Amino acid sequence: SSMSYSWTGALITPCGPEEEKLPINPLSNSLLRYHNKVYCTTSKSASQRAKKVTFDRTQVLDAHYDSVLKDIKLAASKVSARLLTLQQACQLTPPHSARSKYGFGAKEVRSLSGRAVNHIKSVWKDLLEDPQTPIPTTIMAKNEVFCVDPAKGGKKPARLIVYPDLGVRVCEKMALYDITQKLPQAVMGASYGFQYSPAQRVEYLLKAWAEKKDPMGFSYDTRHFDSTVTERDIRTEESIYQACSLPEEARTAIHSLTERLYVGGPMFNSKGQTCGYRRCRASGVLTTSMGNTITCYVKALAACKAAGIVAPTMLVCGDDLIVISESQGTEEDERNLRAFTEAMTRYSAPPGDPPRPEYDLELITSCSSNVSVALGPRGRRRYYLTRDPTTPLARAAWETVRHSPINSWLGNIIQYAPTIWVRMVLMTHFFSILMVQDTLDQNLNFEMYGSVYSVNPLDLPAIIERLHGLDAFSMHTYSHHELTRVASALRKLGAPPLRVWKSRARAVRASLISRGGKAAVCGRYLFNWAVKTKLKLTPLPEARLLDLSSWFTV
Ligand SMILES: Cc1cc2nc3c(=O)[nH]c(=O)nc-3n(C[C@H](O)[C@H](O)[C@H](O)COP(=O)(O)OP(=O)(O)OC[C@H]3O[C@@H](n4cnc5c(N)ncnc54)[C@H](O)[C@@H]3O)c2cc1C
Ligand SMILES: Nc1nc2c(ncn2[C@@H]2O[C@H](COP(=O)(O)OP(=O)(O)O)[C@@H](O)[C@H]2O)c(=O)[nH]1
Ligand SMILES: [Mn+2]
Ligand SMILES: [Mn+2]
Repeated sequence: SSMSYSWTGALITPCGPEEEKLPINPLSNSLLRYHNKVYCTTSKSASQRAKKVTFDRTQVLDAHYDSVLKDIKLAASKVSARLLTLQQACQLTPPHSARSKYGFGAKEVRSLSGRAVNHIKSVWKDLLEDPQTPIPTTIMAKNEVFCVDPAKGGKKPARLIVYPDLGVRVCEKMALYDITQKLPQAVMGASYGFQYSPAQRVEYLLKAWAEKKDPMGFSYDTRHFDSTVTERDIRTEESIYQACSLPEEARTAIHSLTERLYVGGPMFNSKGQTCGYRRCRASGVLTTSMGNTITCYVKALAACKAAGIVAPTMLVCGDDLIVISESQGTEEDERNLRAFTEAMTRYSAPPGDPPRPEYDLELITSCSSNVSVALGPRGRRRYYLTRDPTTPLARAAWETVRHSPINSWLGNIIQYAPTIWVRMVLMTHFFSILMVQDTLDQNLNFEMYGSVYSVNPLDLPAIIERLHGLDAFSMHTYSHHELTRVASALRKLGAPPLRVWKSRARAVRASLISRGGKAAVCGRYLFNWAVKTKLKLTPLPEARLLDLSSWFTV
């Protein structure tokens, strides 16, 4: 029936400057050598992405979908949600959010400047008086760094980003922020990923696996998910939102945003010319993550009933999906997954990589990560979350006039502290760089899920123990898969082999311990793996004083 996009012909032009790589990368040219392999998606490739996301969606639902949606609206009805004040919505604006056509930006929005507070006030009234006129949006290509894969066709084109004016974005937080904070948790319960730290995510999947008698898992991911979201999906989202207990003023504005913004509208490039019309999810609205995850949950759960998946346990993060279920035999499990996919395709959530039943937890990869197992020094299995380090290493090398890789490094040391590649590569290079700059004690910003938390490099032992436990400093033996991948990835980027990093780390640790104090605590805990005769590590008192609750949530 409906096309996800249609285009006028105007190019998807850049939002200001697109950085040039430099001839010397002085913070990462001692980390790896093949900098030619590290690129950034640019607005030029946006045309290629546009072709790949423009297609006719033909959705066909059934009594399983219908049934699931009923159950989810009923779960939704248990939620009560408030309007946010204009002032509170204003103050959730990030400090550098794209400015407004109306002569103000994030600085004035966050500071409750009168010109801004006024304009937003009238933007809001228009939402309650006008339930129909489309709201214009800007389309820009996303700038993200990857490592070239010639197997996957050179460089990836840039994802398409579609957002309204800053004034509108404040208004959606007034109407919908409180619901984003409560609805996903409410209708999915423990199935909602985006509430788990890496260690917690591992507990959940481990616990799921073990309570199955003959467990079987698979992961699923949708192909160009935003462009698969039908107009009917987005209104079905509105009805899910309206299931909750809401002030009538919210309901009006929620419906108005849905009809004028979420179900679609015209897009303008950064030069200002009409670019195309959109009839799918705009990745850029406040409801992007919540919409994605709830709509993915409905279809995925409907398809589970369609394919006869027995005793499913799900984990949903956007459009990434893990299902641990009871295995009906290898023969039936393959047939069931084909049914799941045939159903998901009928619902307009077609797959990228076709899913496949697996019976070993390490073999299931979703959210760009997988559980893996390492032994302690005595033989105790410890489980943990890891990933292919290729993209983290590539972003470790993105280094230009306007961007520093050092935050990237921190975020991986925090998020993947138990991994062999963080412990031996990133941690070593991180602490070597900061010592030489004599910036060990200078705060860095850790970035996760839009928020931004200040951390002091010398607090990493306490932070890591609070997040992953003391097992993060004592993984002795890693798995055949993990060793194979990390070795491969380091070769692929011209980084030294792990053998060399062990040498480098002994030096770093020496220097850390030498300067005593909190630096020496980092040397002893974070680098205990590097020395022949390991020190007995004890719990850190400061770790018990640490509230990281908000770090890995939304
Ligand atoms: C609501 C939300 C807001 C985010 N805002 C920012 C930001 O402002 N600046 C920044 O640099 N990073 C942002 N991110 C990315 C995030 O901080 C991490 O880099 C990464 O998503 C967390 O690790 P992952 O294992 O989920 O990686 P992934 O495998 O890439 O994530 C898995 C799933 O999470 C969803 N997802 C991934 N990236 C985004 C994204 N940008 N926005 C919405 N959903 C996404 C997708 O549905 C994906 O299927 C955001 C992520 C979410 C979920
Ligand atoms: N607002 C916003 N949403 C994103 C971003 N990246 C991914 N998403 C959302 O998550 C969806 C699926 O995630 P992804 O792995 O990238 O799948 P893809 O769109 O099918 O290539 C995307 O279509 C987006 O709606 C981003 O950078 N910003
Ligand atoms: Mn995905
Ligand atoms: Mn996808």
